[PDB]
Amino acid sequence: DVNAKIVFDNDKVNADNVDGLSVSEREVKITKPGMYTFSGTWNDGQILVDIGKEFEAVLVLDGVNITNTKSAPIYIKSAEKVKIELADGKDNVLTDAEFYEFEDPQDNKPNACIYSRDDITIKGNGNLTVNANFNNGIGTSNDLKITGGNITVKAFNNGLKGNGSVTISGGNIDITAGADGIKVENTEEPHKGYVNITGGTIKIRAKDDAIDSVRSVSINNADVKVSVGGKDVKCEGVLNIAEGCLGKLE
Ligand SMILES: [Ca+2]
Ligand SMILES: [Ca+2]
Ligand SMILES: [Ca+2]
Repeated sequence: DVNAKIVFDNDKVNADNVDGLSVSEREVKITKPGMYTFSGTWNDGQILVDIGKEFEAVLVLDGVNITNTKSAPIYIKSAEKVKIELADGKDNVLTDAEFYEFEDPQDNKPNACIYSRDDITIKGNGNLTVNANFNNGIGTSNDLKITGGNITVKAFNNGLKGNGSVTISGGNIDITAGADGIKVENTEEPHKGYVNITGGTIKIRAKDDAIDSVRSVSINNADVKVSVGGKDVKCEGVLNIAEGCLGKLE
């Protein structure tokens, strides 16, 4: 596995020469499994991960500020799973474009500031601010898991979108969304279509629903406070919500 360091200096990039890693004008492209540690400010770019469905990568955000004037700061085209680690004590900021440009205009992905076609896990005790101006904040077509982090999401559309599922087991999470705070869609795959919150401190301000899930919502051992225009929890399936967990944002 690779263990590479990438340092941004506004309009310069200093990267280890390693297998499968390339740097182009507005792109850092990862094609081999391993760990990739990012730091510094990048004026305009995308971290593109395309390593195959049988391989994993860790992106360590070690004090990075990435803006992308055309698209998503992080786009995972393929992976078994990508873990995004928020380094302790570091401030990370990701800012995407108001309107995405799709080089092939028949594409409509990526459609979130952090977008993945595959499982994504966010972890660590560091800080992350996601400024999502186009559509969703953190999105995946499969499973989103957050196990830690001081995470702030500002999204034009949905805050966290995990088509398969969304799991939050830790972290201090602050979501502002123009649609749903947390949204899940999958109707078919066994034991998907759920939102499972088992820890953390969560604040959701949503114009529509705080949590919009298809088959299940479970909340326990967590502090979830919401202020919404729609429902605190919208779910066609089952609700298993421990008392004293879900309340009003003051
Ligand atoms: Ca997939
Ligand atoms: Ca999965
Ligand atoms: Ca909704």
